[PDB]
Amino acid sequence: KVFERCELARTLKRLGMDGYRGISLANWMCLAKWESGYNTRATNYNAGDRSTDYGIFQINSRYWCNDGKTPGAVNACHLSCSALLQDNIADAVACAKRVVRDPQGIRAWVAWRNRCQNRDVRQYVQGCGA
Repeated sequence: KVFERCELARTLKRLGMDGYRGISLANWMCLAKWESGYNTRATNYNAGDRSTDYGIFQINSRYWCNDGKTPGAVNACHLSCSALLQDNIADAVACAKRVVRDPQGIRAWVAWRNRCQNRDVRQYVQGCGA
């Protein structure tokens, strides 16, 4: 499913993402925007290391979810990567929460550093009533 901006903003707030481990809602919005375009079925195979990014937050199979074909991988979220491709984003959110519980926090996603860090991200949540 492709979420509309404010729809996603309100959904994430309801799932408790606002301020989770110090990360504001607008930052999560910026991340979802640049990672998937707010699309839950987005997948990206990385030919370089044989891992695949899944879902709205493009979570990587090498550490977070199990897809069986990624070599020397772990499954920290204890989820099949299939779970990160559902229209209902509850599992993707629970896994995103697990990712930021690691020392790097939101920095675990390089796209966040490139397109969100130190920028005015208010625009991603303006007018959404979230």
